[PDB]
Amino acid sequence: QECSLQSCTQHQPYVVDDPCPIHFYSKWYIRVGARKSAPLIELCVDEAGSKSPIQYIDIGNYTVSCLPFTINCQEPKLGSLVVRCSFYEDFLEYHDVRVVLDFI
Amino acid sequence: QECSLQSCTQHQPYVVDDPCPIHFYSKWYIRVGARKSAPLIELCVYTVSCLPFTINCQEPKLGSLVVRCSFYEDFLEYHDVRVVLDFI
Ligand code: NA
Ligand code: NA
Ligand code: NA
Ligand code: NA
Repeated sequence: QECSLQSCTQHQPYVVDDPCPIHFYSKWYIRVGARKSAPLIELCVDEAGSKSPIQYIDIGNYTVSCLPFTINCQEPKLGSLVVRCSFYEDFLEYHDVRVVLDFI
Repeated sequence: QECSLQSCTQHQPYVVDDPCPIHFYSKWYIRVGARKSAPLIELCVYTVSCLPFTINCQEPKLGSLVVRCSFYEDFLEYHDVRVVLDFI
């Protein structure tokens, strides 16, 4: 279980520091209620060869961009922010990192 | 800046894993709010037991569990670790 502690100014945009190896793959999620037996919601979806923030689940004014992943600095009300890291597009083997924010 | 991710069943007792290096002293706090500079309320001096430190598995409503780690007993040179809970 790994944990990335980052700092930003609450309610201003923040480009999240990618805790995954940068030349490989990552996918950003919210884990509902930070409960591992609850759903894992992808924050970004592919539309036209590009990633854009999900629109079919309402998580408010949280995700600003998916290129690169940028949030409005806040803890998401819905749950925890989790990134899944993988060397491979198939994502069959991976590890997760939870990202937590101190407000500056 | 460091956080420790741990897992427990929400609202049931959890013996917290030491987030400090072996041999280091540890003191436990609830942080008042969400800023790094915020004052801390020391525990033991939500809490199920103080030996070993055992909590009711939950995020405190005031703020995060923080552990202060210090090699020397005088706690002059220290580092704090925020404990973050995933719920099972
Ligand atoms: Na990285
Ligand atoms: Na969180
Ligand atoms: Na997969
Ligand atoms: Na630290």
